[PDB]
Amino acid sequence: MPMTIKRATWNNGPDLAFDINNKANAAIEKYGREAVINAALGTLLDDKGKIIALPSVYDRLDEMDRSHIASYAPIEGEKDYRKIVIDTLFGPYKPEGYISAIATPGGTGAIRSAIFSYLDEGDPLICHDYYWAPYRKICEEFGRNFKTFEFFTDDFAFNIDVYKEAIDEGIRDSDRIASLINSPGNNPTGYSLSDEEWDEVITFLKEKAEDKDKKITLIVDVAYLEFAGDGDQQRKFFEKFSNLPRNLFVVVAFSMSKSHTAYGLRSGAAVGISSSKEIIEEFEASLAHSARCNWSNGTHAAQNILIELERAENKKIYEQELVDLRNMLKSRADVFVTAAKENKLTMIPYFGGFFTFIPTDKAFDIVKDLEKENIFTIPSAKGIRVAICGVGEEKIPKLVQRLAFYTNK
Amino acid sequence: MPMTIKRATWNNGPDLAFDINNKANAAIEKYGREAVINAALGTLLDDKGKIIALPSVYDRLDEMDRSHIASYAPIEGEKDYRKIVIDTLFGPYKPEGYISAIATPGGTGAIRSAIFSYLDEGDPLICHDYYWAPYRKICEEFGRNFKTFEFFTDDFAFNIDVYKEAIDEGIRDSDRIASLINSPGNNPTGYSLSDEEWDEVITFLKEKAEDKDKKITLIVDVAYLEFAGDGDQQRKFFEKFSNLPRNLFVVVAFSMSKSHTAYGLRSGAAVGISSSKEIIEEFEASLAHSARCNWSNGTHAAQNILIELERAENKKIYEQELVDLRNMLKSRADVFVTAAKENKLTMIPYFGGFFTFIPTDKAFDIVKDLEKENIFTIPSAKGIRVAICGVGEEKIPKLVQRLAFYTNK
Ligand SMILES: Cc1ncc(COP(=O)(O)O)c(C=O)c1O
Ligand SMILES: Cc1ncc(COP(=O)(O)O)c(C=O)c1O
Repeated sequence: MPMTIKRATWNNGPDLAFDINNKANAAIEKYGREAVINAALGTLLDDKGKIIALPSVYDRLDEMDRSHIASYAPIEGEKDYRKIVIDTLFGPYKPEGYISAIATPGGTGAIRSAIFSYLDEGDPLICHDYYWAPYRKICEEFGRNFKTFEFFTDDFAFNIDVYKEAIDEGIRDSDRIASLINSPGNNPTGYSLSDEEWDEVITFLKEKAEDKDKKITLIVDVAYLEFAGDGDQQRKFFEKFSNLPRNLFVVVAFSMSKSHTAYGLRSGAAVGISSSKEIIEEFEASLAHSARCNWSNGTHAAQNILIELERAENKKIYEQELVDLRNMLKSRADVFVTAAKENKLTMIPYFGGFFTFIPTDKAFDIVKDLEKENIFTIPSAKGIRVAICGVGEEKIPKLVQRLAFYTNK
Repeated sequence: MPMTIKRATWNNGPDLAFDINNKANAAIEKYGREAVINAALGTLLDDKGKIIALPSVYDRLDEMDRSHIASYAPIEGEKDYRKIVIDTLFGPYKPEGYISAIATPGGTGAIRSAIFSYLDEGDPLICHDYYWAPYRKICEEFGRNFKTFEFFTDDFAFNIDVYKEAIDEGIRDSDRIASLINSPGNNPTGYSLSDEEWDEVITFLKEKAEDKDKKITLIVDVAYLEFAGDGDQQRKFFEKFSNLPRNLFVVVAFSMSKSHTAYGLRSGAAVGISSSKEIIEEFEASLAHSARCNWSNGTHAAQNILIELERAENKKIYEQELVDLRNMLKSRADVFVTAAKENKLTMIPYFGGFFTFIPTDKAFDIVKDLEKENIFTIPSAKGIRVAICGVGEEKIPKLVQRLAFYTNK
């Protein structure tokens, strides 16, 4: 006779990714660093396995007034933090409309809030075939309806055809639906929708919004934004959210976790776009309440970091440290993609993000075999996720070789 | 037609504390520090009106390795953080049975989680007449039923009689209920239930728990624990939670916000107490699923701060600093109570907390006059809340005299 309510009763299951990383660390503890290829979890590590913490982020925290760490942030976050999020996130491609950013605990807080506020119980969140688990978990936490569509065509492009069928089905069922896209730099695939795949996406939603009884919410998860190109090309798609119908709402989920190596500081934002002023003020009012009821207010130090980072002398230093980081990951991926070509290993085309993905049918058998050799990766029904963000350049050719051996027999 | 759902739409007006607080700052701007008595918000300020950030707390953050700040915290919180929460919170008074702690974004995190997991939709949260507003807000967010009972008797002791009839009413309309008690150091009143008053409560809920069709959850908000006695006497009541029937669960909402002057770091915990091992594991599973969906994980630096504060050499310094902070606060309450007596001002007996409370029915009218004299406090239907944590000893007499005059004329 459970004490918890049904919606809050969870029949466990082991934390798989938690288990794998435990094994990886144990292996490092037994065999030593260079013997292990630790590619489980999604955190940027230097070639020596140490977690990267950008000096141009943490030098600010060291320098910061005690009071800017101690005091409460406002419910919605610092007035300047809100403004800098919008400036930073969209760069030179801010969409035309009413835009507001409210602070959240990382990107997670933003995603949760969208799903809570813009979907009712029966209503569906339509998501891609390969996805970050918490999306489903959030739906299930709040009794919203998680629903997947096949991500890729046979050629590994956006399966826009099947995307349409799944949206059509959503609108056939509910007068309110939501569509979640995790791009650019999709976890787990590494895929990014092309600027022209985004065109096809937003043109179709505008079509479906014609029926003004329908309300549609697009949730874009951009956590990996700064890791999907030179910082400009991957922001270009934002312009396509300009002047959308009133019943087509966009919520971007911003996070400092990845872009600022500030995972443990839990600082992101939900950013809403609307061609209506009352819709956005309603966005603000709804999430202000949720913030007050769930976390109260964000990590103040982190918001102030982002503010101090927008200062000219600091902005410059951060820009280079980012470019350097951005590059380290990219050439790691370029070794990977080049090796995969040599070793005839089929992989979802890499466009950005912390991971490369190998589609397979024996995903759990293959990790089993690899773990015997001290190579650690994450399996799933779809295939193997490889945390390229954790493995230095030299260990990658071995990784791809042993990966292809087990995947192709 | 709103974009947000019925539950997420908030036709809600002005933020009252916010506004009062802006007014105070604008006044300080116009007339200057000494001319103004800013007794609005619950933050420990020194005699100069500036926030208090305990060196023993923030030195640890200063000396901490970046990796401990930057990296993700485990869902539940660091293994040692969870343990050290339980030890620190209960002191020598740890109740018997199974106990688990789960990191939350401040105390707010712990409270909402309890309300989500242990009340369903029709279900009542029975809370005292004078309450911190977000309790009601959370119920409304999640569709739980907020329900009040008259806190005090005419002599200003816990209204055990009315409390009983309120709980009786819950257990008559629903198979599942919850009691919320913010003690010791109740915001707004400053009241603490005595040990025998707690006895009267647990003994009564034990009687209700005899009906094994009914499930009851006691939520205790102990944010101001360290500011409600000499450290020891105020914790004694925790022993009353030992060996409670399977169907009487207890969630204690712990916070570093006040005790560690760490509000903007957002770090608390939800600590559960049960005689059943599976009730606890069920609790662990539920709050971990909630954490994953709502905030992903806690502010890692803050958890490590608590761990590092546990080192004997790092502990001595912190206690001696907490004693002063606690003693600076109490002697402010002494000056208040001494003045209130001599100015003939009826006030709810103060036992601990950040606020002293003047009961009155003209509270909104009184604070109009008071603001004209640069005296800022928070009005409610019940009276005036004086944030004694904000104002310095030497100003209290004036604040009390002028408070008495408008309350008594
Ligand atoms: C797609 C995606 N969104 C969000 C997050 C996490 O965001 P945050 O740490 O800011 O809560 C991650 C997890 O690493 C992710 O892969
Ligand atoms: C009764 C009570 N509980 C909880 C809190 C806040 O806890 P936290 O800031 O850690 O979320 C406060 C608000 O200041 C409070 O007065």
